[PDB]
Amino acid sequence: PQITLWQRPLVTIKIGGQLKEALLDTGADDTVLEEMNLPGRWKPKMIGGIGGFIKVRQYDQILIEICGHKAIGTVLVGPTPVNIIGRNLLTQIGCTLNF
Amino acid sequence: PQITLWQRPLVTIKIGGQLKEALLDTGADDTVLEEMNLPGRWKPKMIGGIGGFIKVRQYDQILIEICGHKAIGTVLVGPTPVNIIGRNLLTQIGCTLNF
Ligand SMILES: CC(C)CN(C[C@@H](O)[C@H](Cc1cc(F)cc(F)c1)NC(=O)O[C@H]1[C@H]2CO[C@H]3OC[C@@H]1[C@H]3C2)S(=O)(=O)c1ccc2nc(NC(C)C)oc2c1
Repeated sequence: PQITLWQRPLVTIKIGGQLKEALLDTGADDTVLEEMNLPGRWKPKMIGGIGGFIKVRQYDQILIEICGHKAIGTVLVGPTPVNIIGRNLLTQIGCTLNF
Repeated sequence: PQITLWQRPLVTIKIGGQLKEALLDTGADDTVLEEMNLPGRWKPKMIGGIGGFIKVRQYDQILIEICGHKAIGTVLVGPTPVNIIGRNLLTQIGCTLNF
């Protein structure tokens, strides 16, 4: 699809057998999801944003369906206020900005 | 232009007579710039993001040139780690996501 930006660019994702909404976020390098149950091993990480830093769990080679498109990559899980799809996954679904 | 997302979507802006780089950020509702000298009245505001909240100065009807396109709107100035162009200005320059 083409998505205009009059409203937040929210999409449906499926990850770890669960359905969620997430924000298509060109300002995010990495993908950050709110606390959820994901299987397997993970590595501690801290990431920074507008108000300071959070500790996240890093999960690698995680399958995610983003608006009907499949991608595999790194997902960070932790206290983000909103689920964020970052450029690591936006590049895999062929997402571009146009003006 | 069309912009792919293999690198951060940085653009040149001109604001308050000054040249800066800023991130085209679909995950940002509002436009947040690092401390800079802007003329005129402003209103205190606090905004939230991944790591907590910052206090910003809100400036209204501010002219900004974003990659050659002119827009007028609200700009928040404060301790953001990076200059962010949010949807309030992305809608004015006709910016869309496509996949
Ligand atoms: C500051 C930006 C450069 C990076 N951020 C992405 C930005 O799009 C971020 C996404 C976001 C986070 C959040 F907690 C709540 C939201 F509603 C929206 N937006 C953001 O700070 O915007 C703030 C401000 C903008 O106006 C309004 O719209 C949303 C609120 C609010 C104030 S980030 O902090 O969430 C972020 C996300 C993914 C990242 N991956 C990394 N990876 C490496 C570099 C560590 O860093 C990340 C940093």
